[PDB]
Amino acid sequence: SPTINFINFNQTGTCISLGTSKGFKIFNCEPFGKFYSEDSGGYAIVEMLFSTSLLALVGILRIINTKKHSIICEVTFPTSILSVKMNKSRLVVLLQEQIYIYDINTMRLLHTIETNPNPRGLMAMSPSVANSYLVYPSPPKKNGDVIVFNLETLQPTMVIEAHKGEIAAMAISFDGTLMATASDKGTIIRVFDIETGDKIYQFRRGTYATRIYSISFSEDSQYLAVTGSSKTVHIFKLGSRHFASLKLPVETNSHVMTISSIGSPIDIDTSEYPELFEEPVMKMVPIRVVSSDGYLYNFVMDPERGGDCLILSQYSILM
Amino acid sequence: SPTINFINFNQTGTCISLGTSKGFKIFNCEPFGKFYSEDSGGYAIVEMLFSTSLLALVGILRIINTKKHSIICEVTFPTSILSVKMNKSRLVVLLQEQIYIYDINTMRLLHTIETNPNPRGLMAMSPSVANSYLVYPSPPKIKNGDVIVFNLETLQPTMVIEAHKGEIAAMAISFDGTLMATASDKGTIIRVFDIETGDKIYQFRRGTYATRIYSISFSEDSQYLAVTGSSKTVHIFKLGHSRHFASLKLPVETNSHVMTISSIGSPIDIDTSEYPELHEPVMKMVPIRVVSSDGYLYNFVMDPERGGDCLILSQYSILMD
Amino acid sequence: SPTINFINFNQTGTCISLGTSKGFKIFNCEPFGKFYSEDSGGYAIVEMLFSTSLLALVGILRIINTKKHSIICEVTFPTSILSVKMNKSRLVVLLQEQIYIYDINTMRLLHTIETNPNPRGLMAMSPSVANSYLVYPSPPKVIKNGDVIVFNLETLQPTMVIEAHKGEIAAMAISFDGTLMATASDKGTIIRVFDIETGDKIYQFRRGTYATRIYSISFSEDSQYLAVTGSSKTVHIFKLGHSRHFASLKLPVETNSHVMTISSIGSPIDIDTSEYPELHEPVMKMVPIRVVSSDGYLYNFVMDPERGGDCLILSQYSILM
Amino acid sequence: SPTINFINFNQTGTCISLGTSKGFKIFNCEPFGKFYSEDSGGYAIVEMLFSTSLLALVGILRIINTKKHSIICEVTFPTSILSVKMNKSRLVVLLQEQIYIYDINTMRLLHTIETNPNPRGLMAMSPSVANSYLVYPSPPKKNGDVIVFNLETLQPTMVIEAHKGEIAAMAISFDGTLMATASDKGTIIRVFDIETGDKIYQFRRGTYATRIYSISFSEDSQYLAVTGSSKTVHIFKLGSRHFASLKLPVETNSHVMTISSIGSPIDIDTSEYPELFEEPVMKMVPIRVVSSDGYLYNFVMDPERGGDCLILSQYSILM
Repeated sequence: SPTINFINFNQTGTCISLGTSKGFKIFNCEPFGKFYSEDSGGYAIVEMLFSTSLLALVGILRIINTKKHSIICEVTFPTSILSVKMNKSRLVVLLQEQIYIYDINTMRLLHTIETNPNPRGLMAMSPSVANSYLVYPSPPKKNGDVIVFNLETLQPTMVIEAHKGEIAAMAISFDGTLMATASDKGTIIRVFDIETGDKIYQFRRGTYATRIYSISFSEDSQYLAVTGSSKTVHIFKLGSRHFASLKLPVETNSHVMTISSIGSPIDIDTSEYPELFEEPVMKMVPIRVVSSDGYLYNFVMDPERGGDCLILSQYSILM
Repeated sequence: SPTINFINFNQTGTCISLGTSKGFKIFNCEPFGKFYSEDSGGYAIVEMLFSTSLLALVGILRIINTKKHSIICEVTFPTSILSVKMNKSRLVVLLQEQIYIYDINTMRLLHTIETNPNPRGLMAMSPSVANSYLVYPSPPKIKNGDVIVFNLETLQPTMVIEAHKGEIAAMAISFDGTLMATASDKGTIIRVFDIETGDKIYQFRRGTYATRIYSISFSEDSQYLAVTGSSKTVHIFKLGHSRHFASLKLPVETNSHVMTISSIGSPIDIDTSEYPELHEPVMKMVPIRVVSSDGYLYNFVMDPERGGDCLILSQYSILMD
Repeated sequence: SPTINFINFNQTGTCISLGTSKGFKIFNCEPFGKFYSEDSGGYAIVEMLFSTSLLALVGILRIINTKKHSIICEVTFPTSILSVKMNKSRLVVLLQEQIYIYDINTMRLLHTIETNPNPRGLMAMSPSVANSYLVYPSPPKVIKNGDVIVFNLETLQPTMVIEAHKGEIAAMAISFDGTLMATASDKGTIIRVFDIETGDKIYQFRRGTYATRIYSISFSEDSQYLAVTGSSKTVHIFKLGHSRHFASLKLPVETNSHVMTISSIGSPIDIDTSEYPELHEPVMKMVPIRVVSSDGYLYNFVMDPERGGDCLILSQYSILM
Repeated sequence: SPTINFINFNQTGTCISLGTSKGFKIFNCEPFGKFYSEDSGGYAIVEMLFSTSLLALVGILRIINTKKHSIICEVTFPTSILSVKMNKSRLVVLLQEQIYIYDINTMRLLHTIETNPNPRGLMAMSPSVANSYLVYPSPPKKNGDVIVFNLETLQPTMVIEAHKGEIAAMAISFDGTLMATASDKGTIIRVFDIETGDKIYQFRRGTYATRIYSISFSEDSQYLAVTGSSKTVHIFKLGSRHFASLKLPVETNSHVMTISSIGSPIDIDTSEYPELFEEPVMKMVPIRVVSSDGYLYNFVMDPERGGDCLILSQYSILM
């Protein structure tokens, strides 16, 4: 079982992108299966578009098409690549102190932003081309300043004073309307309107010092998912206190990094699961949590009650 | 330590077959020892009969007699072999969409079944010639968990079992060919059907959340049924008649990403003086042997009355020695 | 992931110093962060004062101010340095057979002590100027092997000789105010704490069940608890509010057993029981414990001062990442 | 902590030779301390004489002197070296199908024995020059036949039908008078007299299938210790049922191979250990068990009561 180096969903949360020290793999979420794999070598970042057989490979930057098994182009950077995100219009590569913006169609360079250092490789992109924005932190060389950069016209739009301390995680909704950020102490969540900059929502989490790792919106932006180092995942409703919580089984490895993504509500069959969770079918919002130890976890929450969420399944990546 | 690709007991559970990336090995169970080995190359499938020095080897089909060190015959197929099972009467080869049946004696081809694709290479075959039966899944081209009961003696299907709503994940047949147990890909419900009539006899619930199942195996006396899954835990269901009767927990050090196959042996006498079971000097303990894909063997004991969590006595290594 | 050769807290326990084979790093504890780092070379001793941007760096002795990025001084020694400690008044450098004491401000040499060889580089420094004491072991030169010398840094004259243990001393620790001293023999079975001004042994603790090595000892800020870590991969807490260890810290099973582990005890803080099912008032004070190991991980625990017992683990970071 | 590859006592049981994937180490037993170490490379076989600064090095054969830091000689063999043993007069190298015998002084080759294949690299050699005997199994090409070879005159002396099954472990006492064997069943231990060949003692062990790994004689030959895969070590008295037993603590790793060596009886201080085992001092026979995980253990047995033995210390090798 080779060690993995990168794990991430796609822009819709219906796939798993995973790259090991020996190769990379592409999974699925509801009809679980191994769509693709190559045992080429160590891969540090494997990012995928909205399916469409498009991938970006970063060695432990190359763009490949898995259907045609060809290589579109290769680009080098003076420093190590820290993060890559994509939408249907723009390609952005983030480095230690520079942000590169590319046209996803032509591959031509469009603009380069000189930013203050980002050791954590933090950026967030709106995946919809209707409101194509880019947000990145602006530390002073006034700590949690986030630069709302408009990729459509290649000009910044406004600067938001998000938090007094360092920003830990940022995410943009699917429609590109809202932005959410979390401070380095990981106790307060702030959600901003990217158009005006007003603070709309504030959430409490992490009663003790548990750092926040990842934040993700649902497809309809109804729910917000935050994963930290406490092996517990909180759910906040964008309709204060958390709405629902996820408790991973204790037997799991604790030396893991966990991300999450919330999908559209689906129907689950009671007869399939006799012991737990026992109306043949109920509407339950699916939550998918993948950890670096190589396991995909599926949880479901009742849209009215909330509370601690059951685990329907636990599948094994890398096998 | 070479990577191993295949582990299977014999049809009686008294031997161990195994295949590495460099060759294959054959062990024994009660007087543990390495009967045979061969450093040829990558072996994917190593199947053995009831001892008798007959082997089937599939590289990563050739049948070899190990006592004579000779080759009986070699059979080629258009596609890769996914499973091979034997009894003392018939030889069965499964491809992803085709099933081949051979006579073990004369080795002439007897039948061929064109089946819907089986990417998992699932099968269950009765090892006794008195009740020689073959069962394989029949997915459509909700009618997903249909299993075809095929009689090997006359080479004709007998009945169609509407086993499960979803795809079948694992299937096994008792030693006498009387019963069959299947499980869906969710691994939450274990069902047992009588192959003679087709009526469902037993239905067991396994675990709480849906997790993958690796293999199912009956006892030699058909008293208990063993299931192994991704939970790093092995459950035992008592068929003397729901919830599992007794469960097997591997040591916490064991890697969780390991394939595990198990087998249940006949009850034998153990000394309670040496082992503080927590007392008569000796009581009959049912032995269970569990081998993992990392290369270790585990010996447990089960109390037919008490059941519960089973104590572990010893542990070996199958790689090296 | 480069190998790390040295980890220690500051004299207050709110910071982290660390030395790799490629450089050194400085962290923080409550609002966790990386204050400083340089990829200069191999570092074996990285000791810091009470913040104040003052460091002692020994290659695999140089005093560097991290805020100014300048060099206060550079001093050489005939042999390799084994330990360095500071308070806001004095600086101590220990070689295998010699002890050098420097004034922290003027940096001129004040005293030199010729001691019997200490290959283990063991000392203990009181961080308060009111009770500035240094203690070092004095074994006979080749039963009375565990003799330790209580040395006063203020007047540069020894005060008394303590017959600590029968065997060689393995670890020493002085409380924040310089009132108490704790010692550990090479067998690690008995922990003894002495009152430095009077010399009487106040408390005696039994550690574990069998003899095993001890890595380090450290007091709490308020001298309420004493923390010892040993090769059994278990950390014990002894309550000095007054035998058997009061509370025990069990690291996760997946952790390597061959890890140097140092710990520290912080002041009690308010934690929300709604988030953490301790097993209930919304908030209760729980003493936080930070345990950093040589593999490069930090572990946060909480102890209930009344209940004590086995401690729950809240979170785990990863130093060097 | 680099993985170790080889553990062995010296011919007297007062020293520890250990080989890592990075180098080799030489420990001591009663004043436990690190005598020597070298970070040269992987070593698979490290054998030491009765102190005397003599070592045998086999790569993962070189004879080196640790005090002079020089090499005595280097000899190669057609096949991989399986085992090496020494006394004060002879040097023995065993391959799969051959046994090489050397004069430890002149380094000249003396004799070569053609044997049936021994994949386990099994032997037993008498450490005393007065009765210098060598034994090695002789399987057919009648399974447990062992050839008693006289190293003094370089001629075999007698053949004993030890066991009906394959031989698993052999050991010879310090004075070279007695011999011990164990079959692959691990249930029967038989002790032979080399002079005559008669079966002297027979001991019962291993009620279930636990293979026997190593057998060792005490210095006075009063006790015989056998170690298996069951995490338990039994003690037999050469004055049926085992005399005493060693139970390692449960928290230890189970993927361990333990060897043992019983030393001369010594006195222990009861005051040093208040928490366990509570006369100021009493005579107790020390037993040393080192495992492949890197831990050394010291047990003590009361020569009259026997029974389960207490554990005094657990020191961490390799650290």
